[PDB]
Formats: sequence, structure tokens, C-alpha cells
Amino acid sequence: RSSAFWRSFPIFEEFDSETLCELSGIASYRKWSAGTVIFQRGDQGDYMIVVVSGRIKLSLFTPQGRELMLRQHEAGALFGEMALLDGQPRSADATAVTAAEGYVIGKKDFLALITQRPKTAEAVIRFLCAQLRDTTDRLETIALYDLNARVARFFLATLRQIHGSEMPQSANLRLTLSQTDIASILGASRPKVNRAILSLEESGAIKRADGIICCNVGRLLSIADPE
Amino acid sequence: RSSAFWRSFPIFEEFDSETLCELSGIASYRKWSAGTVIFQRGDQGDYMIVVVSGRIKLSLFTPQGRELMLRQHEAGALFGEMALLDGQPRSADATAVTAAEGYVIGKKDFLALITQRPKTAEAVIRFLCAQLRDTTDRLETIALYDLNARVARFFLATLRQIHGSEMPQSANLRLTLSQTDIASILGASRPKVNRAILSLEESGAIKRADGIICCNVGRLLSIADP
DNA sequence: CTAGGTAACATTACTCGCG
DNA sequence: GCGAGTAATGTTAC
DNA sequence: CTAGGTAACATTAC
DNA sequence: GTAATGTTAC
Ligand SMILES: Nc1nc2c(ncn2[C@@H]2O[C@@H]3COP(=O)(O)O[C@H]3[C@H]2O)c(=O)[nH]1
Ligand SMILES: Nc1nc2c(ncn2[C@@H]2O[C@@H]3COP(=O)(O)O[C@H]3[C@H]2O)c(=O)[nH]1
Repeated sequence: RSSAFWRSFPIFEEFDSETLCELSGIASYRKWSAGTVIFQRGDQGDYMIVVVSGRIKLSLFTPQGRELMLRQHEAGALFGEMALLDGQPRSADATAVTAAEGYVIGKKDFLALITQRPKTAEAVIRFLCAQLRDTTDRLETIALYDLNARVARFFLATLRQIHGSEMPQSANLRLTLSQTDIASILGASRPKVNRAILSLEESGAIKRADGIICCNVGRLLSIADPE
Repeated sequence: RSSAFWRSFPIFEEFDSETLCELSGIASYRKWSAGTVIFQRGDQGDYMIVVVSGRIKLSLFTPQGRELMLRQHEAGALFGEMALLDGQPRSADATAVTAAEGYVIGKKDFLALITQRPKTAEAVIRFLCAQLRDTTDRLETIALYDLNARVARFFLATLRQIHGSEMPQSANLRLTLSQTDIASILGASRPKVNRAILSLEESGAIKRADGIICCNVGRLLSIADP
């Protein structure tokens, strides 16, 4: 593992070959059995993680028992850099829900590498901005929209992840998220998220078959807004 | 204006004197009458804004009519850098609700300056992280808490907007936010935000006088949990 | 006063191992 | 070439 | 079933 | 005469 394989991961995408070949022989392997906490929120964060295999959910848990799924990263994903760069503790909880393998990079090595190549800093920044945006958008979703609009916006964002700058009239998508997963991402209840999804398929928005959802972009924009 | 005066603003706080004096003769003045839109969300963002005076609210509007107050920046605040660094459009709407004056810095000048001094990049990054955190925390507040807990957490965070450090048992703070302001920050309704605040003062949490609120950190942590 | 949350229950689909 | 734990998906009455 | 939301009105504040 | 809280009902 050393060359154009690292470009797949965020931030590394904008790397030059000089900074990207070498600087990846400072990543140690690490794997986690299904359902294991990689770390907690309070943990000191002196390292960063790339994901090669498995599904790792990053989430926030309140003492009462309620959970908020931040994200469900998978292959080609990168997390664990905020607590790194920024000298504070971890801001979320990382838990592997299946057998997950990935590479690990230390704090000093990474910060010394940012000091080594200035433009890599840019990369980081551009990535951070992006993250912020995705988060803030989600904020809006949960602040100013009902459940149906919430799931509609979720599906639109998930399709815009795959096709990020075109976008058809009908598009299928292979989900890999349970309805409890959705309800926890959007801060709602599983039964009522199920209701909302069935309501959307019965309003002519999305047709849902074994593992697949054909989304009708038209009615989904009509549902994610009013008229 | 070319002094330790720039330190006050975020990001500039971690600046060295060499990068911070000079720097700042590439900032043009601009002022906005009360209630004027500085820009919108869709606008191309090729510049950044520092705030010297007035109160500028950054917020998100949905087409239906519902609003979410992001932030209520004021003197010594800095915004307008995300659309800059990151080549996308603006991510929020900036509107001055009073006569506001502040300095403006162009896109190319700022990015060329980050290319000039590498550590300034680090400054930006740490600032960004911070922002992210503040946002995400707010996310949690509105996802997993009722109204009373929401306002309790808001008051706790705001009293860290001052003593970031320490934190007593009873502390006063001079708000400068209406109850509609609060309800719009936390995505709620003004009447019910009023109810929640009165409920907190009647539960022994906060005593509220003309412009001031004495907060009882103890009962406020008890209210922001359970 | 409507949109939701929480506690129960009834199907329906996977998923192992043993084999 | 089976059953035993789950786990996901809907539904209901508060 | 219940916070939180809508409209409409009431008691204070150069 | 204002902007602002508090209230009520539903
Ligand atoms: N607040 C927040 N943290 C995230 C998000 N996605 C992943 N994380 C991770 O939560 C992790 C907490 O500590 P880190 O600084 O090491 O790295 C962080 C982030 O990379 C997100 O969308 N919001
Ligand atoms: N998404 C988001 N934007 C913010 C926030 N605070 C201020 N803004 C500003 O909204 C503005 C939109 O475009 P910019 O990139 O020019 O700069 C941005 C941010 O600085 C915040 O907390 N979240």
C-alpha cells in the first residue's frame, strides 16, 4: 500500500506524488472486531485513522440514553483529525459495527508533515470547510423541517454524494442503512421514520425494492420544500 | 488601525507581529445601515469581513419562511472566510441589524498571505476546528434536548463566551438578545422560549433583572441534564 | 392542536454453525 | 439442511 | 399519550 | 405614541 491508492481518501486526494508515496510508510495497520469502540469523546486524540474496510459509525451519546448518529463512514473514508490538529479532546465517539480494518497515523508525524508541505495545509483546510458545511446543512435540516422533508433532504444529499454535480430525474441508490440508522441520523423515532419513508413512496416520490431505492428527484424536491 | 488592535479578532490572535502590522493595510473600510443585507447564501464569496462596530447576524432561511439564527457577531468578530478559502459559494446570510462598520479583505490577498506565512495556515485550521465544534455542540443541543435543557446549555455556553477558563457558582451576564432571538437560535417558538426562561427562573436556576441574568451554575447543570 | 416520542407486539429477512 | 438468535420492518395504542 | 407549534391577545418599556 | 415580554387557547 503506497501510491495512487491513498488518493481515494479525502485530503489525500489533493496530494502531490512526492508527499503521497513516502509519507504513507508512516501508517500502521489496525483492525477492530465488529461492535468495538475505537475511542470515546473524552479520549485524548493523538492520532488519525483511515478506513480500508468495514463500517465505522461516528456518533454523539447523551447521558440520558439518546443517541445521534453523526456519520456511517466506510471504505475510503478519513476521520480522527480534529482532535489531532486542534489540541483538544475527541469531539465524537467512533465505534466499528462490523469487522473494520484501517491505517493509523500519529499526531507528531502528521503535523510535521503539514509543516513540511505547505499546500497540504490548504488540503486540510478545504476538507474542513467541506465538513463544516455538511454538518451545518444537517443542522438546518433538523431545525426547520418536519420528518418527511428531513428524509427527503437526506436522500438528496446521499445521491449528491455519488453524483456530485449532474443529477438525473430518477436514480437508484443502494442504501446500507437501517431505518433505525436513519432515525438516529436525523434525531427522530424509528417507527415514525418508517412512516415517513412509506409516506414518501406512497406519494410517488421513491419506489423501494430489495436493497434499492429509485428516487424521483422531482417529487423529492417538491417534498423537501412546500408549494 | 495597524496595531495590536488586530489581535482582538479571531485567527489574528495567533499572528506574529511581522505578519500582523503590514497585513492590515490591505483592509478597506465599509459600513452598513441598520437592517441591510451584506450578502446572501448564493453570493460568490471572494472576500472576508472583520467587525469593528454594530451587530451582524449570520443566519439560514428556508423558502417556507422559517429562520435559524446561526450567530450574532459583534465587535471583535470575524466571518466570511469559508466561502473564501473553500471555492464554493456563501454558506449563510449576513445581515446587519444595526449600523455596523468593519474592514474587508480580498480573496487573493488573503490566500497569497496564507501562502506567505505557513503558520498562519495553522491559525486558520485551529479556528475552523473551533467553529466546527461550536456548531456540532449546538447540533446536539437541538437533537437530544427539550427546550429548557436547550436554553440552559445556551446560557452555559454563553458564560463560556466570557470565562472560558474557570467558572463560578453564580455569575451575571449582560445578554443583548431578545427572546425571539433565542427562539430563532435554538429553533423553537418565542412564546415557549419565554415559558422556558420563566420556568428556569422559577425553578431557582436563573434570576433575571433589567438587562442582567444571575445564573446559578448548579441548578443550570441540573436542568441541562436529567 | 398537530407532529412526535416511548413502550409493546406482529410479521419478515439474515445469519450462522453444525454437519 | 435444519433450528436459534437476532435483526429489520411495520403497526398500534397511548 | 406529550413537548413544541400556530394565532391572537394581554401586560410592560424613548 | 414604540419594541418586548407574557399569556391564553387550541
Ligand atoms: N463534530 C464532528 N466530528 C466528526 C464528524 N465526522 C467525523 N468526526 C469525527 O469525530 C472525531 C472526534 O475527535 P478527532 O479530532 O480526532 O476527529 C473527529 C472527527 O474527524 C462530524 O461531522 N462532526
Ligand atoms: N455554516 C456556518 N457558517 C458561518 C458560521 N458562522 C459564520 N458563518 C459564516 O457564513 C458565511 C458564509 O460564506 P463564507 O465562506 O464567506 O464565511 C461563512 C462563515 O464565516 C457557522 O457557525 N456555521
